Formats: sequence, structure tokens, C-alpha cells
Amino acid sequence: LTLGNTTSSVILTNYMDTQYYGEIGIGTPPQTFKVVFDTGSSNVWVPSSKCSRLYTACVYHKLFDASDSSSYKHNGTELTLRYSTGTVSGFLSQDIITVGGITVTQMFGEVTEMPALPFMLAEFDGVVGMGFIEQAIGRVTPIFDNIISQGVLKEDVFSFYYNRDSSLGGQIVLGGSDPQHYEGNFHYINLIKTGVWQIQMKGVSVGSSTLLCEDGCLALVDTGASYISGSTSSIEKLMEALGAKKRLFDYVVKCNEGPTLPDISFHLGGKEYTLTSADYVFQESYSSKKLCTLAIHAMDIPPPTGPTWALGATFIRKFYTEFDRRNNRIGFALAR
Ligand SMILES: CC(C)CC(CC(C)C)NC(=O)[C@@H]1CNC[C@H](N2CC(=O)N(c3ccccc3Cl)CC2(C)C)C1
Ligand SMILES: *[C@@H]1O[C@H](CO)[C@@H](O)[C@H](O)[C@H]1NC(C)=O
Repeated sequence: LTLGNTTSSVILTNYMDTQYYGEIGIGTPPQTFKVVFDTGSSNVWVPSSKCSRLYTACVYHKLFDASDSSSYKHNGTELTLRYSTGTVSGFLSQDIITVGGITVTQMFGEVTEMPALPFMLAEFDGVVGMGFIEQAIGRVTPIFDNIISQGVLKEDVFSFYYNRDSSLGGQIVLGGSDPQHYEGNFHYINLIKTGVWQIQMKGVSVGSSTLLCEDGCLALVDTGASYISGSTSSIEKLMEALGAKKRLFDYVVKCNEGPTLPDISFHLGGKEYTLTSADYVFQESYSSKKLCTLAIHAMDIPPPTGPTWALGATFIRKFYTEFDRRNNRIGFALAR
């Protein structure tokens, strides 16, 4: 592990409080793409120009064209990323990727098959996994690992900051953290094991009456997830306590009832991380004649990683998050 002095930052744009993306450039000359940085995965991919135009999502996004890059390096082995909410498929390619000022040769997948649902709903073009190589599909070295191999980063860590206003939309600091966006001290929790940004969660409290995860649970700290999620079983009890009713994909409460929802706390490493209704309710109205969505979904992640809760933007918006790769821990601090 070689440590330099360079720390870099990627300015993120906030889309509806659900999607936080930044720009990266691939090839020579650079072909820019909008991508989300997902600690819940380890691969990098952008839509390919070789993607059949019958995939409308490809018609509605920036396509990487290898024929215009002089740095491109062919490989072609097939690749399929099966995410929780959808799947993408294509092949592996190599070229120079610029991110936050750093130029690194990277193996990424050129997606040639990306379904309308959910990708048509995607503001971003691709994804940059910030997970360990252990979670990488196709055994492809993660872009951060490669950057660390350059020995330019001052620290073997990166931090995320998600702003509330959908000003700066968000900010990722590679090689450290930005004290401008957090106050108080960082409080760390150790990873259940290296290879996954998952930590032990001692318990989830809702208001004063209910207590979920009383025997412990797993908490994946997911920068690529918009909401906070728990096993269907957990969310049912949780939502029961909130008085919310379940629709096809999310939960909602009559907007007038929104402001009076109880607090929800997540016990992590001996520190109570609390959210208020304003933290998880999309309060777009106060009338009883309208339904307000909750930023908490139900999602059952399969073993070996699941069952587990997922702490996404809903959580990260309030708590500045630092991902420490050298000490295999995650640190939280109050965002500002
Ligand atoms: C469950 C984990 C541990 C593994 C799994 C897959 C693995 C092969 C990495 N990881 C994930 O699924 C990722 C977990 N973190 C979130 C991530 N998002 C899913 C999603 O719904 N996205 C999205 C957001 C808004 C609009 C449209 C879309 Cl597509 C984008 C990404 C892919 C970043 C998938
Ligand atoms: C793709 O890269 C792998 C190494 O990661 C290599 O073994 C393989 O031959 C490459 N694909 C080809 C045939 O270009």
C-alpha cells in the first residue's frame, strides 16, 4: 500500500433525492457519462454503442463508442450484472477512465442489453461500483483498487456526502473526507468481513413502542441505494407502526399524517443514528387528500449477503459517510 498526498473530489448532482451522479470520461478523446457511485457493487459499466436500438433505454442515454477511442483495448468476454432491481448485460472492454481528475486504465463493461424498466427511469448513464473486488462480477478489478495502485491517494479511503436540496448536489472525496460537510467526530463500526461494505446493526427502534432487529441484523451501507430497506418481514412491522399502507412498490401515508410520524433510530457500533419524519417522508403536501411516499422500501437481499437492511441516500443525506478500506471499517458523522 503506497500512500501519496493527493485527495480528489467528484461533484455529484442530486436528482429527485433518489439518484446522485457525477461525470467520468472514457477513452481518447474523452466520452463523458453520468454515473452513480455504488458501494453496493464493484463493477463499472456504461451503455455501449453496440446496444441494439430496440432497447429504448439505450436510445435515451450516452453510448460509449470504441471506434472513436484511440486508447481502447478489446477483450470481449461476456458480462451480466444482476442487481436487486434489474439486470444489465454486455461484454468487457478496457480504456482510460478519468474521474475527479484521476486518470486510470479500467476494465469496464459495455452494456448491450439494458431493459426499459428500470433504466428508462435512470437519469444516469452508468454505474461505478465502489465495492471490494470480492463482490465484482467477472473477477474485474474495481476502479478504486486501481487508483490505490497508483499510490497517489493520501488515504486508502473515500467519503460520500449527499445534500438535501435536490448548491452542491453531493460530493465524493477520494483519498479522504471533507470536514466542510460534517461536524462532530466520526464514529466507526467494523465490517462483518472485508469484501463487503456491510456492518453489524445492534437494533432498530421506531418511536417508543416497537423494536425491530432485537437480536441483531446486518446493515449494508449502500451509496447506490436511494432508500433505506429491510427484509419484507421487517418493513411490514416497521410500516405497521408508522400507519403507512403498502402500494405496489413503496409505502405511503396521507400527507397530513406525515409530520407526526415517530423517529426511527439505527443502533450502529454503540451510537444512536436517528431520523425524523422529515428525514424519510417526501413531504410534498400537508393535505389529507394526497399520499406522501416514504423513503423506506422492502427488499430481500439473498445470502450470503442477505437477509440485510440497506442504508442508502435517505440515511447518508443525514450522516456523512467515510469508507475505510485500510482498516475495514465505516465511519459516520453528522452531515451539514
Ligand atoms: C444486493 C447486493 C449485495 C448485490 C447487488 C448486485 C451485485 C452483482 C453487486 N447489488 C445491487 O443490486 C446494487 C446495490 N446498490 C444499489 C444499486 N442500484 C440499484 C438501482 O436500483 N439503481 C437504480 C437507481 C435509480 C434508477 C434506476 C436504477 Cl437501475 C442503480 C444501482 C445499480 C446503482 C444496485
Ligand atoms: C480479458 O482479460 C483477461 C484478464 O483479465 C484475459 O485473460 C482475457 O484473455 C481477455 N480477453 C481477451 C481474450 O482479449
